[PDB]
Amino acid sequence: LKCNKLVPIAYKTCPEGKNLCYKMFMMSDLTIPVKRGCIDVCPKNSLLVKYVCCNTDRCN
Repeated sequence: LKCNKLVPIAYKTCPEGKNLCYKMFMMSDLTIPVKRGCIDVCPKNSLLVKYVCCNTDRCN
């Protein structure tokens, strides 16, 4: 399971223990993400940034 990194022009493999992909977006530039990587558990979303998980490749 590989996903894109901070910069969507290149992707790598999701770290050990984390087979899930996650992507966070700030309230401001909701059109352009703030965080993009992999995680293990799906994180709690806030009223500031929204978190999105994905089990697909090159998702985030």
